[PDB]
Amino acid sequence: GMKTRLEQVLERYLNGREVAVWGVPTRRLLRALKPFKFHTADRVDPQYHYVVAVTDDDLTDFLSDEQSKSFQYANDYLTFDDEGGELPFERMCFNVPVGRQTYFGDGVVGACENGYIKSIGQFTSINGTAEIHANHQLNMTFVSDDIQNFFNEESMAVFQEKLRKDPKHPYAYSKEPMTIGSDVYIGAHAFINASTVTSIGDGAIIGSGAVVLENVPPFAVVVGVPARIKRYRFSKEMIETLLRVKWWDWSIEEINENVDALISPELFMKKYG
Amino acid sequence: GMKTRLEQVLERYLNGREVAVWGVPTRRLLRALKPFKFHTADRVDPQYHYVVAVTDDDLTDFLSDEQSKSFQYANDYLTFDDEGGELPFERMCFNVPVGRQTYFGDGVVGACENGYIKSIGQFTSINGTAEIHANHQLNMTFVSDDIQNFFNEESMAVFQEKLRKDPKHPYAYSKEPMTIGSDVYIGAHAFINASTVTSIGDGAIIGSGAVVLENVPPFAVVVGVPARIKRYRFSKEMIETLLRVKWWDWSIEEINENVDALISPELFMKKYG
Amino acid sequence: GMKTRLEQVLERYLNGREVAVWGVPTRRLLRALKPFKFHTADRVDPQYHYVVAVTDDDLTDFLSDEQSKSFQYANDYLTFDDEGGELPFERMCFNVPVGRQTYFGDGVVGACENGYIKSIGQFTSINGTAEIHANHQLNMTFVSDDIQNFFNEESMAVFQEKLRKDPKHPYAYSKEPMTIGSDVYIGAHAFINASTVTSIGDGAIIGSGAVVLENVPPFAVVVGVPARIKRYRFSKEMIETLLRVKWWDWSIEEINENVDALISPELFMKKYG
Ligand SMILES: NC[C@@H]1O[C@H](O[C@H]2[C@@H](O)[C@H](O[C@@H]3[C@@H](O)[C@H](N)C[C@H](N)[C@H]3O[C@H]3O[C@H](CN)[C@@H](O)[C@H](O)[C@H]3N)O[C@@H]2CO)[C@H](N)[C@@H](O)[C@@H]1O
Ligand SMILES: NC[C@@H]1O[C@H](O[C@H]2[C@@H](O)[C@H](O[C@@H]3[C@@H](O)[C@H](N)C[C@H](N)[C@H]3O[C@H]3O[C@H](CN)[C@@H](O)[C@H](O)[C@H]3N)O[C@@H]2CO)[C@H](N)[C@@H](O)[C@@H]1O
Ligand SMILES: NC[C@@H]1O[C@H](O[C@H]2[C@@H](O)[C@H](O[C@@H]3[C@@H](O)[C@H](N)C[C@H](N)[C@H]3O[C@H]3O[C@H](CN)[C@@H](O)[C@H](O)[C@H]3N)O[C@@H]2CO)[C@H](N)[C@@H](O)[C@@H]1O
Repeated sequence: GMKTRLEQVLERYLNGREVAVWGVPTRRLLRALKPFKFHTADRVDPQYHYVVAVTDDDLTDFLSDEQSKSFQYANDYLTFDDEGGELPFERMCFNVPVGRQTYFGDGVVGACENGYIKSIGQFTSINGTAEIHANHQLNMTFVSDDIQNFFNEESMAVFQEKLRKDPKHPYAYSKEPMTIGSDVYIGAHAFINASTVTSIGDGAIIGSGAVVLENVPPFAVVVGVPARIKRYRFSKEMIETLLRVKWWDWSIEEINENVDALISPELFMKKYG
Repeated sequence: GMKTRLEQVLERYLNGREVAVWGVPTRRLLRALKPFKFHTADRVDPQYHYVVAVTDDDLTDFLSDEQSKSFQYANDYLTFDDEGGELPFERMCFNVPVGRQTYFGDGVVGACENGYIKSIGQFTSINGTAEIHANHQLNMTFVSDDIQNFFNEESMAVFQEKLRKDPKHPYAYSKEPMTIGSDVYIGAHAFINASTVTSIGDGAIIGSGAVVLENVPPFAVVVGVPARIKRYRFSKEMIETLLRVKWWDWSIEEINENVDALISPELFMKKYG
Repeated sequence: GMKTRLEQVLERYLNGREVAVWGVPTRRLLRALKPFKFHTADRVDPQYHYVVAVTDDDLTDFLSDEQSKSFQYANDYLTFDDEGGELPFERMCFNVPVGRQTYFGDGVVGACENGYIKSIGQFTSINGTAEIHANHQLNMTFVSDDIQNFFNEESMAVFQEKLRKDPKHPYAYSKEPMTIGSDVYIGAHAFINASTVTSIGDGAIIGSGAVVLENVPPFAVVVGVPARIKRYRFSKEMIETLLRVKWWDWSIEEINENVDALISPELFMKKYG
């Protein structure tokens, strides 16, 4: 096993408090909360309770309740069914590190569990609808994957070592897990092909509906099906500066002391050129 | 707060009856039903009970039950988790008016809550899969939105007034909310860009998968990514007639007395040309 | 009524055992399990219990539990909310036969209930995100379908027989239900138009995001919006051999005795040319 998003938060911030469950629990959540005292949330006080909304619909009910004016996000509450949500600290998602202020949808965390990704960067914004799938094998008479359920030991072996010896890397085998940089935007209905992409450059923008079939260089704004660059983010000199200064690894104080360097693209250039 | 779809229906049609809950309640639903007598649905009689299916899967179970032969849609039953469903009367959806016989999916109601839309017309058919998102800011060194969580008062102010002064209207700021006309069809996997669209013309057809990036004139059938017209609905003289006669604002009696004007496009033209 | 996926499995494999419910039941599931003894799963033994995970999230919890090491898929457990999941035997899905090792998502089973499909083949792999919708009527002044809710008997009749007399087959009327062959791959965000497609050839590959608007001949690899062939699977002589040998109708013993005929495309050709 390994820790879920909620478990990681509770480790940090629960601080011996009781867990006030806001919503109908699921068996998975009840396994998580088994070591703690917990109860169906009634009257709640952040000094004594940490509130776990089960679903995002359960969260909206809580935040509409006057009782939640005192609760601070992450420190005092969290949604349980939200493994790919943003956090103010670096977290883990099935041995995939993801930085701060970084969210994604069920498709991506799904890809994380499969191991299609090695890391997601900082301040990265991925739409819920986006999907990341590998490709099936093209070298054989079949493309069905679940035919593998019918194979014995002997058929499994001969099938499983033909996949390992493949250039086009089916099922994301034989390749490095994908790497998604910081300050990336991925739009709705998008697709990144895990069998052929190894890295998405920092600050790259994927237009919505676009279908990425190969690595996107840093700051390449890409649309259309498949994905070709229509515009770059900034000048190539500005690109190479951002990759050394690494403002996304900054502290919070460094963000609020160099605000207007971030707000103005070329005001930044004077300071870190 | 403001009234949900269910609350609006119950106001109209509950008429002092008890609410028979068909399904496992959610905390959000239980907040809604708090003022009324309600119970886990067992034997139900529309003379005494109004049946609220919690989920759409709960609804199918009810409609398969022989007990539901006597219940009429809206008047006697409704799904709770169905904020974007059709209704025989004009309704509200987060201060967004939507006409009669008009449905949409979770993406659109999501856009409604954000305020990306000003109104949805009558007899409008929007696929569940469709999504409506704004664009992030392109004028800065970053595109991440949730970096805003790290800003203090002072950083928030300088960041928030640069957005207000923007031509491309990021986050749907500084622009009129979108307006969706009557008799519109939007297909599956579609996308309308809330940062750049202000109005979708009445009777416009969005082909599925199409990505609308700018206003669609009335009756423009549009496909492809992005969205360009491949065909118009009717002749331009027929277009300008429909915009004055406004058959979608008709009564029910006017629909059933002028049936074959609606069924035949050019039979309509003789009456209202 | 007709039998769901779970009911069909339980008929085959329950064998007088008790149903151990792993998760929060739904009213629909509780209707299914009404004839059997069943209980909230605690300590479970496949000799005495069949475990029904309600949701797929409930399933992952079960499979992470050490108690599930003894349970075999289908024979001893199954997800309830998974009507379009793979099975080792041919099954039914709303009078739509689907072969072995064949899965699809909520869109397709949705299309099945509508009757847009006549059969799904063997070893067919359809992404969850794929959608299958018919087209609305284009012959009239309106495209809204739910305006039909406002029609009386008389308006319904004149409206319903104009649809039956249509070349473009709106609402999948007047046409054969769609047929999906064996060994088909359909990718994410895809769309097959039920109003214009009658058959997808065996072994056809639909690239993800592609929008199929007309029949795909066997083994045509198709991408882009709309869907045009960029490559065929195998040589046209190999195509016509696979359609007679029909390896997807094989037994399991025939799969494991002719493994390397399936793994190697042209090694197959020597045996069955
Ligand atoms: N507020 C509407 C809510 O949105 C939900 O999720 C969708 C979307 O809104 C939601 O928004 C995501 C959240 O996830 C995540 N927790 C924080 C992130 N900043 C936010 O960002 C997203 O929505 C922001 C609106 N602040 C937009 O500014 C931003 O453009 C967009 N990327 O992510 C989903 C993407 O598709 C549900 N769709 C809807 O039912 C619900 O009501
Ligand atoms: N009947 C199948 C059901 O469909 C559900 O939702 C999908 C679709 O079917 C459903 O259908 C919508 C409903 O929403 C809404 N309440 C009324 C509207 N007339 C209807 O319309 C939609 O389905 C009609 C089939 N009358 C089609 O005639 C019409 O082309 C299509 N726009 O909207 C969703 C769009 O994607 C679930 N996908 C599936 O699980 C369920 O079983
Ligand atoms: N393992 C991740 C899980 O995936 C889920 O569903 C998605 C996907 O993964 C899932 O996978 C389907 C299953 O359905 C179905 N029961 C068996 C089938 N062999 C499998 O196949 C799919 O995932 C396989 C990963 N073996 C891939 O090898 C294969 O390329 C892909 N078609 O189908 C969905 C397609 O979109 C959820 N998205 C996620 O929450 C969950 O955690």
